[PDB]
Amino acid sequence: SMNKLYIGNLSENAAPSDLESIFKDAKIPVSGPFLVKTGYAFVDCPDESWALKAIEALSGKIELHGKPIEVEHSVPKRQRIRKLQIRNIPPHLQWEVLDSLLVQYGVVESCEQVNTDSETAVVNVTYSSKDQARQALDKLNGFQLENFTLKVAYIPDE
Amino acid sequence: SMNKLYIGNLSENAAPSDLESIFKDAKIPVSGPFLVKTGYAFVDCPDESWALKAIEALSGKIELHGKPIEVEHSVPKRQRIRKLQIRNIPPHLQWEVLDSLLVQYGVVESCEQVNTDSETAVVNVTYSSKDQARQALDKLNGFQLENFTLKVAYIPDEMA
Repeated sequence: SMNKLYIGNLSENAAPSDLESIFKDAKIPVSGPFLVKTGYAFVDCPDESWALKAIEALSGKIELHGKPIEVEHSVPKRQRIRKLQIRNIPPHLQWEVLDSLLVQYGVVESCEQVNTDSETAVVNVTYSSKDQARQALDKLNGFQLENFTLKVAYIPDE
Repeated sequence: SMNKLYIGNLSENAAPSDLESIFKDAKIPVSGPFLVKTGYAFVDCPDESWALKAIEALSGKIELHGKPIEVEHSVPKRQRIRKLQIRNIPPHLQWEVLDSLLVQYGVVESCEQVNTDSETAVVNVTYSSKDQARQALDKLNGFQLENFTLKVAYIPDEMA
């Protein structure tokens, strides 16, 4: 389920062909069509490694019609519960440091490093409850750590 | 013709009587005998609409000897060219939404709605060329739209 992308911050005249070229430029394969709504869209990638590569390569970095696009894991609202992904973690950050930040918002039920060839690290975090993950997302998303800006977003909970 | 069925994922024990009772229970007539090969079978329905009903009622929904059977239009490989059937379209989908998906893969020479007793829609699509249909099938089969999983398979392109 970690294969599906949400594309946000699209202008009203964004077309599938715009998104096709953006993914082609970044050399990201998609396994289905771009479904475009009004201001946002969905596309699937062949696996979670490609979809993470899309997120890392595109979200906040590529502009379409003057607007930086958002590319995020697609998560239905009912599946935004305890699980988060953290991106842009400084390359050699001691896990002791990350833990000291995570536990300020709850008990970390689960934490797993996600393999990636980018300079920076990625980890999935399951907090013990919905309220903990929500506070952690509010406090860690955008948090500046050693001139890196943490990117924190929901991933599908069950 | 589009009343010929391919039945796949059969056990090696499957007999015609197994398939007779399956179609009988699902209230689907056949116009000839079941021809059981090795892990798959062929059979004809009286017309296209019974063949479609077989696909929607039976495919992936009925198990025989522990495996779910698969039911699809029988299309020889040489007849898999420009034409696709799309099933399980969400009932109220704006046709412009479906079209915006279809055109990502080529030029749609024609699109026809198929009658169905299902609440979901079914269309037969003809792309300009074989590579466009093959791309559309690979990218649209299993594609999830408004909580429905599109089902896309070939239909005979006998003329091309």
